[PDB]
Amino acid sequence: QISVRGLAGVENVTELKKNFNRHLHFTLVKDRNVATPRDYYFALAHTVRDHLVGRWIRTQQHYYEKDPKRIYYLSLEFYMGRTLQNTMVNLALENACDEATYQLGLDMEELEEIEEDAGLGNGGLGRLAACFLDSMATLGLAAYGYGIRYEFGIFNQKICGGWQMEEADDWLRYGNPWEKARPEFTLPVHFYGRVEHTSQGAKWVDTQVVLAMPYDTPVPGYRNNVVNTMRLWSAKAPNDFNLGYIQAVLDRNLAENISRVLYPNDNFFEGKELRLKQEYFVVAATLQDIIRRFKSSTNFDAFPDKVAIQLNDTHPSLAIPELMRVLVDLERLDWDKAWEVTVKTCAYTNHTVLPEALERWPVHLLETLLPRHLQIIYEINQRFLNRVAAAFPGDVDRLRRMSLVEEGAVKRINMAHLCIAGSHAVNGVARIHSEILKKTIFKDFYELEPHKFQNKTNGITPRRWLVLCNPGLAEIIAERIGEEYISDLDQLRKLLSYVDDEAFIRDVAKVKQENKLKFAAYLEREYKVHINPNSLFDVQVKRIHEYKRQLLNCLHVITLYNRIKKEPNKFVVPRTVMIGGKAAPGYHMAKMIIKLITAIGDVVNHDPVVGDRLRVIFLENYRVSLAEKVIPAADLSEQISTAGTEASGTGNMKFMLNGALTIGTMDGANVEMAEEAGEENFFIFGMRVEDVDRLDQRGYNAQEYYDRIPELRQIIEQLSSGFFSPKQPDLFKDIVNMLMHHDRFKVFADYEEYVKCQERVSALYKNPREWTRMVIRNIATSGKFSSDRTIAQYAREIWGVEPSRQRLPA
Amino acid sequence: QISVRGLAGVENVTELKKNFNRHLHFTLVKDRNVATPRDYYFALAHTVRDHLVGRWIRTQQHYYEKDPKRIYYLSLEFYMGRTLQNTMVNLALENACDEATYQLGLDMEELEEIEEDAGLGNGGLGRLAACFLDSMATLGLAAYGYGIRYEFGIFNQKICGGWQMEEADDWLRYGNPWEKARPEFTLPVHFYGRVEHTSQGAKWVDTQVVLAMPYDTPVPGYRNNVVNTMRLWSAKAPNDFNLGYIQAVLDRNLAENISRVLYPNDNFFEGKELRLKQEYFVVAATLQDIIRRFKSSTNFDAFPDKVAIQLNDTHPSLAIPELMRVLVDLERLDWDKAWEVTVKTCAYTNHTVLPEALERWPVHLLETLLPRHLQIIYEINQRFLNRVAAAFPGDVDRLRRMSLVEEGAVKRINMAHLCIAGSHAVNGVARIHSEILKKTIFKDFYELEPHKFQNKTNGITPRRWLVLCNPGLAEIIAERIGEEYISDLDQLRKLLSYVDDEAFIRDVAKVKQENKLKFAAYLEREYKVHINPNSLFDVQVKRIHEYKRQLLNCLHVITLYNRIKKEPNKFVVPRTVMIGGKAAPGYHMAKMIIKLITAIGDVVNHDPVVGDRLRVIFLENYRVSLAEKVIPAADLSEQISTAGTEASGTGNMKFMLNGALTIGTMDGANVEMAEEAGEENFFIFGMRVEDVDRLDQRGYNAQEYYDRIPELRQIIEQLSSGFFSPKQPDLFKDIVNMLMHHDRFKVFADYEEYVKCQERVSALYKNPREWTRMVIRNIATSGKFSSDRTIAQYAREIWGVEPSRQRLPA
Ligand SMILES: O=c1[nH]cnc2c1ncn2[C@@H]1O[C@@H](COP(=O)(O)O)[C@@H](O)[C@H]1O
Ligand SMILES: O=c1[nH]cnc2c1ncn2[C@@H]1O[C@@H](COP(=O)(O)O)[C@@H](O)[C@H]1O
Ligand SMILES: N[C@@H]1[C@@H](O)[C@H](O)[C@@H](CO)O[C@H]1c1nnc(-c2ccccc2)[nH]1
Ligand SMILES: N[C@@H]1[C@@H](O)[C@H](O)[C@@H](CO)O[C@H]1c1nnc(-c2ccccc2)[nH]1
Ligand SMILES: *Cc1c(COP(=O)(O)O)cnc(C)c1O
Ligand SMILES: *Cc1c(COP(=O)(O)O)cnc(C)c1O
Repeated sequence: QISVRGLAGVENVTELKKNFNRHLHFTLVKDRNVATPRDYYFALAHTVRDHLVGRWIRTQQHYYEKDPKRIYYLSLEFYMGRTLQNTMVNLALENACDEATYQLGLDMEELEEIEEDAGLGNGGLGRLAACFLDSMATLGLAAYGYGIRYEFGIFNQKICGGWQMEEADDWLRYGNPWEKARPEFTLPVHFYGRVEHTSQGAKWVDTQVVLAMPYDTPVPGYRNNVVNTMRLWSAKAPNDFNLGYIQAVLDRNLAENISRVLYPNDNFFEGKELRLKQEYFVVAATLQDIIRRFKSSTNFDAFPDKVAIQLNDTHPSLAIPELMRVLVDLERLDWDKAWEVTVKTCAYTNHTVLPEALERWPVHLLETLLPRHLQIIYEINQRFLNRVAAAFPGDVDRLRRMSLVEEGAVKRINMAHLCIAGSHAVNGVARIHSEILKKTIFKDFYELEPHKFQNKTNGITPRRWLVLCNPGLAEIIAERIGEEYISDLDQLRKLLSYVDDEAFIRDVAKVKQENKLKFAAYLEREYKVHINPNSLFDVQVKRIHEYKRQLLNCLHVITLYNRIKKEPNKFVVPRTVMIGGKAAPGYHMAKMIIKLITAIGDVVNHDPVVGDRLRVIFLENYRVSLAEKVIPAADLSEQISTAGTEASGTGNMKFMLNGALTIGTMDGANVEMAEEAGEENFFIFGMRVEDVDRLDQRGYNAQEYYDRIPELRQIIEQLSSGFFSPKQPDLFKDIVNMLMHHDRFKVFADYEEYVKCQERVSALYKNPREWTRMVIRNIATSGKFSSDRTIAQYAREIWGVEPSRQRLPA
Repeated sequence: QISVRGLAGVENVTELKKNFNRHLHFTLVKDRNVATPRDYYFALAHTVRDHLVGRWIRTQQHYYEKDPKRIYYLSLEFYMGRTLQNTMVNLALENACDEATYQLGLDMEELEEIEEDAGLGNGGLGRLAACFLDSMATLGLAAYGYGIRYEFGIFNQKICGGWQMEEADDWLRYGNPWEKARPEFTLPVHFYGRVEHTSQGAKWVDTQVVLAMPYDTPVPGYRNNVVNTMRLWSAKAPNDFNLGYIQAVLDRNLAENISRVLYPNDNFFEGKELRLKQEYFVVAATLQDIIRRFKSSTNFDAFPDKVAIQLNDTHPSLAIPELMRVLVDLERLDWDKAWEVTVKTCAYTNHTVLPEALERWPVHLLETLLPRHLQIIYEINQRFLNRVAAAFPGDVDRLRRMSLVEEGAVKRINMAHLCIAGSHAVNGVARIHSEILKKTIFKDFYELEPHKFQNKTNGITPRRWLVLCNPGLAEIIAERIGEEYISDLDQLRKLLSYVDDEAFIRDVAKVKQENKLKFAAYLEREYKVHINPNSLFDVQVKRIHEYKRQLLNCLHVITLYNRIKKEPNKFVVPRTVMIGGKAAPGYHMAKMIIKLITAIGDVVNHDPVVGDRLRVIFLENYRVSLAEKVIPAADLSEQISTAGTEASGTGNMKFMLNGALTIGTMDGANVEMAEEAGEENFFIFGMRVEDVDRLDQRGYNAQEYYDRIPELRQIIEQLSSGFFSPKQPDLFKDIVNMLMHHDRFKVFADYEEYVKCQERVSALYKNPREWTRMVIRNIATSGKFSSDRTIAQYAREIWGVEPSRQRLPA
């Protein structure tokens, strides 16, 4: 149908149809008369997978021969989403497969919907890893994603009576055709035990063994025939484990629990033993694999020339003392050599400054679980503090602040301090965030080792987040400027010379309207709710957090409602306000916010006087595949975190790419986005970082805002008095109390400026031509936020490898 | 190479080679330069499996169209062994695959050895089910095996210091290419709850739901293009199960434990809740499946015309009250109609008279777990006892004896009594056993309903147990009489006219010697032990049990040793005495017997004076694939159970088929075997059933035998004094004490006759021509013990279906 989806040659279509039927018969053991759409999806998935494996074998082969430097991306999360369409896009098979399935009387688009998301992530951090893998493959880097194959990913969210209920994401129920189990590369991982010191050095003994079995998933690059590997480890008990009999067999589950379930906390630290086991598990198995692959190139001087290990936050920070343990205890290098190798090999990306997200493991946990690693951590700390003392003699407070070990009732290890000490590069994820690291939480570390600290602003892959999710927009862009932009997104700047072209303005707006029609229809089919598609689509989708200020959005929504009730017969630009996202299961306040959102919806959506002028919709089970549907449909993107709290954000970039205007604070990557588009093409409001600091210095008094703003007072009175919860008048007392007395994120401080800025948005939406011209200016300057740019910067400035756009042979 | 292995056409070989490489590349994602033998096995297994699926789809299709009566074989055990070679044999692919693998530079025989046994059984009962499935498919019956897909089968046995250690049989580690998961046919199974009685009848409510997910394995018939299904259920938790969060997800294991592990007790009852859950699980899921398939033919009069359910012992006895529950509570038939249907549908095979093996479930278990089934069982009991009272008025003892509910401190349900009451046919498994059922344990039931009671003597499949495991013997037989005997084993009688043919005598003996060379070599390679292959191979392989009297064998072995030490320079026919088998993990006495066997070995095998005249070898990890190796190698088969205790035996039949002579008691199917071969061609010794009874009446005094037999006294003194355990002088005090004071199986009563009979065996072995002529007379009359004969009898006399040897189209 459309250009960017590739050729549909007669032979290629013929061969796909043939292989579809071969898989249906032989692989699935089905005849055509009993096959369900699920069977057809699987038959298609197996036929597409066949086109990967030649390239996969050939790529891994090539890396063995050429022996390039190898990048290992360690993360506890990889939020991959669906693989089928992305694989088709990257192999130029999408039109051929659509044609092939069409001739068999099947609609590929409905088969795509049957695929389960691989939800092995919480949100931004996990998705960044997935986007990074795609960019690494697209840029020809010999890169490996290493993580955990969780049996259960991020929970599926049901709304019941307006409350979040969680249910297990049993994503492997029907099988995963994309993965290949590799039981032959199973590795032992050790826990507990104790340390003996011999004359031959320290020796970790009497350990519990858990086996790590790898599963490999292909990661195809964009049209370059490169297929990299994501290797995910699964926990398996050894066969002599616990070996009355029956119970011993049943107790194998205790070991296999390690890989059972993703911890569902976004931007929050829960210090549980099972979590620490997960972190060591992925680190230990991965490093053995790294070292084994390295020894097929006993001299570790060249280790950092052949190996880069990137730590995705502190979650795999134990790679540092683990690498030391292997090099010192097993390989018998001296400490200083091993440390040189370790630092030159490792690099740390920080993703948050919120103190409740920082990993600080109690020493008693580490002492019990990983006694040798704790010894090595103490030794690292001592030698590090000796360098600090020598650089800053007499500054004993600095020594206390910089220590890897923090004192208190509970002694803890600060894993961020470990990462900084044991890495040659430390980077934040947007310019303002990287600056905040140097000025606040890591100021001491910056003063000692200024050279370590870098910025690598985040990005998103334009394959998934444009070509895949918004083909109509990709096509009209490709009509004017060609297809090269898909792997060189800076080329979107050429769209600035179409900002006054009437045809392009019309096409940009037509695609947006088509996406909105399609999403409005999707809402009606799957969740029985009617949406006016002529309304402005005001969307805030992201995990539910106090710092992300879905509550601020809620306050605007109730303001628009109160204004309509005040002057019912005045014109107002209609809006569909959509808010979606998961709350962590134990985050009480986040769960209350969801309940408030749906409670507002219950009042607003059923008021006859409102009509279709204002709808509030809670989008259930926000996940990667729902982001692919709703982001192309959005007009207004809500990026309204308190300044200084959102490290980067990446949802923000997805919306910019897909023709939505942004209302947001000068936080995270919003600052760079506005800078790229021009501030005049962005709805910027609220406190800057500097204003938040000033307000902290004198003290944040929310009562002041409540006293001075009648419109705000009315809302707080409505919440308190039971206007939004008639049967439970005091249901939201915790929310009010927090907003008045304990609001860390200063919701009221930004209320007035937010509502005024929202008025300017509405004014511009009344003039479609100028709205769409502003949209074009956004889309055209979104090139910087390609993860290809991000990865090229990692490669050149941290890993020391040159990226490449050149094709492997097919 | 050999005829019975089929044709190796040029095109057929070419196509297998092509598909081997296709699977290696696409399915396994391996190049030739990194493939291990395991990869090659898997590539072959996938290529052979491809030849099944057309026939599989076509067979299930055919049964949908023709709608024959369907046989459901319910068992908790299916001891399948390896599938690869059996599949090749039954599809006539063995020579083509051997040629195809040869041309790729691979030895098929070493690839076969990589396949794991499917060890979802303990011994005889589980193997009978596997043999039955093969025969059902070979005879064109529309038959389904229904069981549990245990993650862990019968434990792997290691010997450590002469003691059995158990380790988990992780048979699915590397994947099972033979199975097809069918998550789409997942069914709910209910547990716990309580019963409400409404006006609309009884209602089972507040239940815990466990999901049953089926996995299908093909069961190919012998060269008839019929492929039946074995459907095995796996336990899965529902996604709202337990739904703080993490723990709820981790607790999904509590439900999935149901299918985790096979209970490893042979011929013994352990009344554990997990076992009862397994029994209900397989019954509940299976019956829903039966009923669903039936409703695609609301009138249940025709149910028994379309459905036969065979109960493999009492293990799936809950099928009876479950079928009632569905028909009465859900389908709303009246009780008497439902009962008619149930009885006409169900049939029960008894497999043991040992009282410790009989399932007697405590009422408190059933009351908690299956409260509705207990109500139905009481109702069944009441109406049954009303029939007994009316037939035998005033016989109140009979009422007490026949009750399904037995009184005592603990009230129990006698599940055998339930099966008899709720089945139209009850059969034993060998003629003497079926007679014992009518004269002793079920005498009362026989008097009430004589028509129910039948015999169906066991059999073994000659595909696995001759063609597959002993190709050389199959070939020389096929040279003289053709190949038709493989599916019509009675044709082996034609071999009686070659009993005086010098060429055939020589070939029969040559094959035996070749099998012995091959097995002696196997022993040396895999377990570093040297065996004289000119010696007589005296083998006892079967589960370790007191009733099977491995101890009697031990006493003979020590007798031969003591005789050699007494007269060292006298000639003795050399023997390799091989004993193998697993002890149930909690069966202390069985574990001691293993230790005695290895202890005897330690003394005997290291005595210079003995030389290679006597070796005692404990065969480790006796399983189906080891039976395939050792049984063809055997000269003497030891079937030495106390008369009346071995229901049938099936090892006995395997040895008869493969050219071994039998030394045994008149027990189980030995009686019919001797009757077929002639008593003169069988080494029969010991008490008959009648003699055991007489000895019980007056009382078994073991001291009498110890006092009268000096040779026996010496052995008991050697055991007691520490001759066989020098470092632990009293190690075997429990064995001695049992033999002298508490021997239920009368080992000493048969000692004298056993040793004399063993002398006659040795005498005959000195004359090879006459040994081999006796062997021919055994092989030639082993036809009755084909499971094809057994299944044809089930089909005609119980199920009411006609078997067929005719081919489906290819
Ligand atoms: O000894 C060898 N000969 C040829 N290729 C090899 C050898 N060892 C590794 N390779 C290649 O590199 C491997 C990639 O997987 P890795 O061992 O995880 O790096 C294989 O898939 C081969 O393509
Ligand atoms: O509606 C139908 N049309 C055609 N074939 C059917 C239909 N329902 C069942 N079958 C056949 O019978 C089935 C055998 O599996 P079953 O449903 O477990 O008996 C399928 O594999 C089909 O071959
Ligand atoms: N909030 C930031 C986002 O601003 C950022 O865009 C994303 C990727 O850098 O990382 C997110 C992130 N930071 N910490 C986590 C985190 C911490 C602990 C567990 C799970 C996720 N995620
Ligand atoms: N001992 C008999 C054998 O004599 C018989 O050959 C076999 C098949 O009928 O069944 C065996 C058997 N009987 N009961 C069991 C059993 C009972 C409980 C659990 C597992 C197996 N197995
Ligand atoms: C991109 C993405 C996120 C991150 O969004 P932010 O607005 O940066 O928090 C979270 N969840 C999903 C499913 C995503 O695709
Ligand atoms: C046939 C068989 C049995 C049953 O043997 P008996 O001598 O009848 O107890 C037990 N185990 C295996 C592995 C078998 O193949």
